[PDB]
Amino acid sequence: VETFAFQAEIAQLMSLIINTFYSNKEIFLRELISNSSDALDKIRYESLTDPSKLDSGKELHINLIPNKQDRTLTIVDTGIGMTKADLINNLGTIAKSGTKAFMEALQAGADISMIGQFGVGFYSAYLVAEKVTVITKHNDDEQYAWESSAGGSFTVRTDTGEPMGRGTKVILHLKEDQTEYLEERRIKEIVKKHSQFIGYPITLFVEK
Ligand SMILES: O=C(c1cc(-c2nnc3ccc(Br)cn23)c(O)cc1O)N1CCc2ccccc2C1
Repeated sequence: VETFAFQAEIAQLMSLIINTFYSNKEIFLRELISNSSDALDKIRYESLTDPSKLDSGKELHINLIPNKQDRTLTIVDTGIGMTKADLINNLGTIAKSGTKAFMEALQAGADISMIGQFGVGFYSAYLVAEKVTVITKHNDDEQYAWESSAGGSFTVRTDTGEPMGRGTKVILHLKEDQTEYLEERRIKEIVKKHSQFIGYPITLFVEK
């Protein structure tokens, strides 16, 4: 297990998200679905010139999996997945300018729901989650687990859990007062409201 510090500005954004009183928390789900859709776009495009890139799984989709017992909400996609370099460096590097600009906008009166317009919507997960675990597998690399409970650091390790094939699974370990996002009706409401124009099937797994 390796431990890394977030980029300074990303650590600052995460602290703001965690400590600002903000009731409209449901935006996190829209942002995570949008990121999954982008990842799916990437593998779909690559497969147009090289169909063998889908040998790790032909189905392109997003699954939403609430678990009341574990108090987790998992967002699974079969997109392109992330390499180790993506996890440690690249996603942080792409997000730097958007992060800086978003924090400036927040100081100039913008609201947290605009986070997606700056390309850093992933961090809105911390509106509802005390910890986030991300399992990922890219065709060109091993399966990895990324994890952060904020506080300025994240970890990356090789994952020896169940093989994913290809894609990314975001596991939100929800705060005690945020269990509404494990309810079927609530999840459906949010998806219908925010994510009606996504070009891949979104399936809610109903709890037994
Ligand atoms: O595989 C993915 C992907 C990434 C994120 C995601 N978005 N922001 C972050 C921040 C940290 C972590 Br861990 C995951 N993040 C996500 O929510 C879902 C995903 O399917 N991607 C997402 C973006 C991307 C960009 C370039 C190349 C590959 C990929 C692959």
